[PDB]
Amino acid sequence: MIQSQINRNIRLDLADAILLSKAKKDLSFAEIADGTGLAEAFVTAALLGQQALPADAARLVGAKLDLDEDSILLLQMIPLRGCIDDRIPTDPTMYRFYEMLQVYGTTLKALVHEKFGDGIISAINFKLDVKKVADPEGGERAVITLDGKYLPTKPF
Amino acid sequence: MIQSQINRNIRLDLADAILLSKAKKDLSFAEIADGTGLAEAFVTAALLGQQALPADAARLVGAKLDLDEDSILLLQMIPLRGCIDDRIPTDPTMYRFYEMLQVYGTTLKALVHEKFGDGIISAINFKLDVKKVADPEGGERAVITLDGKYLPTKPF
Amino acid sequence: MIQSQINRNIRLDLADAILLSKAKKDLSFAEIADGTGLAEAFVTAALLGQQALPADAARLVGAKLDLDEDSILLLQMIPLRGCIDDRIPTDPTMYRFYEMLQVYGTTLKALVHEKFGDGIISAINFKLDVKKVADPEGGERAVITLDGKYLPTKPF
Amino acid sequence: MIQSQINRNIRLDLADAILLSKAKKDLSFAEIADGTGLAEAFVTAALLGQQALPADAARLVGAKLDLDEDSILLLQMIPLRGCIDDRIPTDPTMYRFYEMLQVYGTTLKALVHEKFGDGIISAINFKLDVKKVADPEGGERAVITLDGKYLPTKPF
Amino acid sequence: MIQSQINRNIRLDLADAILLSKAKKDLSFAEIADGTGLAEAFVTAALLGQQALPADAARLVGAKLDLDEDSILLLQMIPLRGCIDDRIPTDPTMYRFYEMLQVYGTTLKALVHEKFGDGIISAINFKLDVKKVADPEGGERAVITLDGKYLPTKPF
Amino acid sequence: MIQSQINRNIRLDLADAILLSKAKKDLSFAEIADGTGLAEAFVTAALLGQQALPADAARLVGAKLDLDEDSILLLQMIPLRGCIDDRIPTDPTMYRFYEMLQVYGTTLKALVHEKFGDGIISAINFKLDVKKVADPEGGERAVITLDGKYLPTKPF
Amino acid sequence: MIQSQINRNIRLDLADAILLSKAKKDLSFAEIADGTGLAEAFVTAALLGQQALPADAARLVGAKLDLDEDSILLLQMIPLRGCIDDRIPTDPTMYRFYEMLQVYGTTLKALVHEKFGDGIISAINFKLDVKKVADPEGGERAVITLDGKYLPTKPF
Amino acid sequence: MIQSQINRNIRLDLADAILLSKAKKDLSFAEIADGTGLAEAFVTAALLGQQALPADAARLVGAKLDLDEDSILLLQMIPLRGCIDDRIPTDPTMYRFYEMLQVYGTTLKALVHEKFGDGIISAINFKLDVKKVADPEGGERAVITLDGKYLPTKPF
Amino acid sequence: MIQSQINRNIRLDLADAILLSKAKKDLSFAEIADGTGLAEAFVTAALLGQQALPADAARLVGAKLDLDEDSILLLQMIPLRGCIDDRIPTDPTMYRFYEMLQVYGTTLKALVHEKFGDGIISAINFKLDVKKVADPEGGERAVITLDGKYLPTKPF
Amino acid sequence: MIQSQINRNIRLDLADAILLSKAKKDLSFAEIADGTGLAEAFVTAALLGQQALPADAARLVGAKLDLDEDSILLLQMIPLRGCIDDRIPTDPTMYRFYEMLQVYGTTLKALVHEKFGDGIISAINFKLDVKKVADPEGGERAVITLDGKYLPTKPF
Ligand SMILES: [Cl-]
Ligand SMILES: [Cl-]
Ligand SMILES: [Cl-]
Ligand SMILES: [Cl-]
Ligand SMILES: [Cl-]
Ligand SMILES: [Cl-]
Ligand SMILES: [Cl-]
Ligand SMILES: [Cl-]
Ligand SMILES: [Cl-]
Ligand SMILES: [Cl-]
Repeated sequence: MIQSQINRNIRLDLADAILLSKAKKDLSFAEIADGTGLAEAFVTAALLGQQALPADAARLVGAKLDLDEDSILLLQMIPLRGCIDDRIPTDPTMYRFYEMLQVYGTTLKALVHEKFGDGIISAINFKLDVKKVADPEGGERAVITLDGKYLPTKPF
Repeated sequence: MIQSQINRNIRLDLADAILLSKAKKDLSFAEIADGTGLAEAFVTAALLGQQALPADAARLVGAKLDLDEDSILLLQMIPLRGCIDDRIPTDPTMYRFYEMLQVYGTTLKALVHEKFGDGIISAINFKLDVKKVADPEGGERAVITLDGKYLPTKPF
Repeated sequence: MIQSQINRNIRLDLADAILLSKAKKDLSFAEIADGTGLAEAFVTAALLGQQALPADAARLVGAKLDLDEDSILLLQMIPLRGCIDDRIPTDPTMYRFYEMLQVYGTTLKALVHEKFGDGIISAINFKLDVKKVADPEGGERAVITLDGKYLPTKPF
Repeated sequence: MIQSQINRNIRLDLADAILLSKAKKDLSFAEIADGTGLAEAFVTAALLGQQALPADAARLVGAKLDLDEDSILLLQMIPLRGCIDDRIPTDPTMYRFYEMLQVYGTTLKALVHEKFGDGIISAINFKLDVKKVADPEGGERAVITLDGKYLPTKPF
Repeated sequence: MIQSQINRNIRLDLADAILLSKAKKDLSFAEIADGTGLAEAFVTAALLGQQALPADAARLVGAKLDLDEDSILLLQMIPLRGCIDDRIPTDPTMYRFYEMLQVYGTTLKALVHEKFGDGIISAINFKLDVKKVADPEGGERAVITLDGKYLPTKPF
Repeated sequence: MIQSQINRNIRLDLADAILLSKAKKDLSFAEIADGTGLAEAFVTAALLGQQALPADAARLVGAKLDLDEDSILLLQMIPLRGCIDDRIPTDPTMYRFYEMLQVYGTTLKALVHEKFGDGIISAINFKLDVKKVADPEGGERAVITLDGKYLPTKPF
Repeated sequence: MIQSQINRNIRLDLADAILLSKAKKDLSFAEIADGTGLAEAFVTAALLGQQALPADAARLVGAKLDLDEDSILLLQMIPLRGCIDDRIPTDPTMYRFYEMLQVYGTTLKALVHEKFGDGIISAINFKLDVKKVADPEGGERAVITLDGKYLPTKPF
Repeated sequence: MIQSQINRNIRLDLADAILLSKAKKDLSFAEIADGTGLAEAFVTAALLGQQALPADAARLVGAKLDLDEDSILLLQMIPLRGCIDDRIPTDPTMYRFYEMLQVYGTTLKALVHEKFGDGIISAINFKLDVKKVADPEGGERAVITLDGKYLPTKPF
Repeated sequence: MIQSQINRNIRLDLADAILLSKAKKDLSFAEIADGTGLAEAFVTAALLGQQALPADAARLVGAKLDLDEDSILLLQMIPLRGCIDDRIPTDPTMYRFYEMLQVYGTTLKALVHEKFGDGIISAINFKLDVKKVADPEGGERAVITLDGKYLPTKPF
Repeated sequence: MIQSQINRNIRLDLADAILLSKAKKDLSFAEIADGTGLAEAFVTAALLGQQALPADAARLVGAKLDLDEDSILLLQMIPLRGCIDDRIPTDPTMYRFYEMLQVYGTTLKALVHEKFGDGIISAINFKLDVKKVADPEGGERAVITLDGKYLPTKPF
């Protein structure tokens, strides 16, 4: 039977415990996800409180991080999502994604409406991934791909 | 000489006027950007007050929308950026991008640090684009690509 | 070509003018929507700045309300949605719906997860209606039906 | 003698303990409410800190979840209601109900005044329920019924 | 047909015009409400944007204040209520009533639940009045009576 | 010597302990205040952290609730007042008193200035009480009396 | 008959026009108050929207500043007080008195309770003045004296 | 070597421990500060987390209150100042000082600029004291003296 | 006689008018400040509403921007300072200086107390400047120098 | 493998423990950074939770502060940055840097665009230092140098 949380602090506290175990073992997110059959972004988001693992994955990652049974159970609960402490991020890495919305949010709305129509690009029928690509001018770039279904607003 | 603004309401009120003129002419953002040499996302963001157009582009779009000389001049001023009325969007279309940040912000941080290092993905050396494609299960998806330079945080 | 707005106050000022015209004519929202083919909640929401009308419906309601051509065109533009002035309503009628969320929001989350699974009930593939019924104990009751598609959250 | 609470954290802490017991026992909210004579939405809201259980229901659910005597007494206290952590939900499932108010809140106002008159639809002489319905286009929909008494505002 | 507003600034702008007319004419609220059949607190609240007047009272107050026909019409519309500019009052007179809630709000909750039960004292089925009483230690006291219907919360 | 607090959470923690003791003993606030010579609204407010009890009343209530000597001392300290968690109540019972201010707060200002003059009705030279009265139409009403000294604002 | 305001912006806009006129005439607050019989702090506060002037003073300062009849009338209304734009001042000169409260607020509470007892120092039966004194180490000091009645909180 | 703090909660927790000790010993702030050669407002503010005591004063108060060595050391640390829990006080005693700013803040600004010039009255080169004196009309008044250095703002 | 403002919108509206004049004339801030005898950062801040100009500088810049006589007088008024629209900047250029304080604010505090002692680095006995320096790894850097007097906090 | 945090409180609690260790040892920040090869501002920021230390510097500062292994490991984790408790500082020393932004933030924007172009000065390719110098008028000054790379915003 599905089980769900109503207070994010329980899963976020567990995420802090998971990160200390991870660092003591000198593990990467890529190696924790490897073998689960699940994408690294999904498994990472679950460890950080924002997705629920299926039971087999929760046991797999639980063994790798030496978690106890209550923590393996908690990773399978549907979370009360929301990773930002107080609405706007303070951390510079996270903030730049907020700034992208402050600069391009109205452009994203306008172009979605022109290409698709009235309605939204979903954050639920949705996936994202992060890739590193060489910059031809030197250094490295991240290409982050947001891929969401269009859901139309029609008249009723 | 470069010229800059300190109150966003001047360019946002210009954007409202632009959009009325666009609608009376039954124009698209794609056709407005046609012939400028510049990407639709960048041009549209300038119309909506979030970027500056080079003089030639400003004249080109200004002839298409029948703008007066002060409006063409304002399009070339560096803006006081920030398109969200009050920190969190109310509009559903814009809000889903904010929800992507509430659900995957910490994951984006974690995977950026693992793949690149300490530091940021820039929102300045940065480009974005929106493509429409079919969904293999039916309907349509948006693939939005955020492409920013990695800038490292190093000890000093 | 679809056209969209980025500042809610244009459509909200139109809504105030619509209301004054409506009052001078002693019109009801039911009679305004009559003839359009569209549900009274959807037409009323467009008048109040939260939906877009198709052209024929815009022209029809525009004739009933004596609207000018710029107003008719504005009702066809996709709005920057968000009807609450500052996040939490002050008006008692609207505030009771917010209070329903404060009392039952976590119960709605828990029972949506038990009945459907992880994911959301959509606010976009969605219809609402308000029906007046008799209260068998005396008086009248509103039965407000929120009818949204279940969109699952699945691992990837 | 009726007893009441003044700080929500006592019952919300109890709610987190209840959810952990429920998960360990792999119980559903439907099974917890069975035998009580009360609707699942009501009993679930009480477990989550937003309603008071009558003594016999408190003892029933208490035995199912192996709660101690103080927890069984706290479920009978009238709560300090308010389930949303900080005014606007961050959780997607909960946020969509908030977005329904941002899009349709003024329309609910307008139609309540047209159909009933000045006043409110109560959140106190009130009930809700959640039903699952097949969608004809594929998938499932939730039909969430809000059913409140009209209470008039009259001159004095 | 009943008519309702969705932005409070229309009626609050009206209230400022009413106050200027009232001051130029050197009228009291008591004299304005005289002849309407309605309590001074209700008529005053309507002038200040927070209640609707029946048409005969709107016409009577409109004559006294030399209002125009659109303003007499606006006074009959059901308002978007909420008189405090930004949630907590700044004005000392208004603030003391907010302070009474900061000091005694939990006591009011507790004594309402003990004397009546679970539920609320209504702000809709509700009257208030302000009376001036001599203080036996010297000076004057205000006795403000809040008189609301008890509406119970019961299981379903 | 008089002693005063600066962190509300000490007294609010004590309040929660008091309410648990009170519920275990099945006591009423009227019976706790019986024998103190003090009004039930004042005594209840002290229990809930918003007033100080004189030492004899603190020992009297402490006997009835079986409080330890540290708790009886704490009830005599002058509190850091403010019972609302975060400015606006979430609880429906408390909220309706806030809604009375949002509806009538400008009316109370205007009528206090008309009846008394510039200045305020005190919240310190002040008493409140709650009475239950039958409603002639059926049911029960609360009559809450707010009785405050008028303090004038004069030029100097 | 006393007249009062509900929107501070009318008197704050008046204040801006008063200050322009004062600057064009190169007047000081001291000379505007000289001759009224009223303290400079009280007259200045009225000009700035935070007190009401008696009619003779309003005519005197209105002649000095060349105000029109509507402005002289507005100066006599009881204001909706609160001079800070958005709760915390941005201006450095004002902010330092807020910082006094952040550093010493609990000390003021503690010393008021020690010296006087439970209750408050009034902001209504209250005067302030500002004096310039030489600093013996060099330069100048402002001695600002806040002089308020103690009003006791007593049990009832 | 001077030592500083970055989290106010350490010293505010000390303050709560100090006030419990003080109350158990039935001590006054006047007596705590006696012998220290420092003003009672300065010593009190250090106890409550808002100033640092020189080492001899720390030792001497620590003796009176029986503090442990981590607490006598902590009193000498430079605090992270800010005594108001959440920007605006809820306690009535503290709030009246905030209300003095809401009423007279712009008057204080205007009179400081006229009497001294552009710049500030310092909150750092600053002393405050509270005196109790009789009111000539009966009762008692607080005379609170804010004495700060003028620091000019001049061009560069 | 010195003159001061109390609402920032008068000077910020002026700044917008100055900026439009500047752009029409294609002037730089360096050239506007030329001839004034004042630093470019000071003069620019005055044009943007955050400092006052002496009369000869105001007349000089006024002639270069073709300002009217009331504008030239406004530039001499002491401003109600505070350039950030709503506490945290949205503009990326401005936000990076805020992010410096989120990352280094507690380090600034720590190192100021270490090197100087308890007290502050002034923002009034203060100057800043911006210099462009080549980066040896390519490109350019800004060296922004904040230079403030240390003002100690001493016991009294 | 690089490791990162997502909740600032883990490193901020570590900072508080580091500060108590430092105070017991009578250590300076300059002494703690000595021998690390890293600037005191960077090492002090790491101790306070806002930067990561390389492993050899972590071990070195850990030896000086008697830190346990988990604490040395936590200092090497990439932090969730953000040192201000709630957006605007309360502490006077911190606040003056914020005030520098409220007074000069728009001037910094204007001058960066004039000297460099559209774009930002980086807070990531960035160094800061604090230097104490004599004030030639008497006393001491801090010279705080902010040195960041200019990153241009160009059309795409
Ligand atoms: Cl979605
Ligand atoms: Cl960036
Ligand atoms: Cl949705
Ligand atoms: Cl209700
Ligand atoms: Cl109600
Ligand atoms: Cl009072
Ligand atoms: Cl008062
Ligand atoms: Cl200062
Ligand atoms: Cl300063
Ligand atoms: Cl940056």
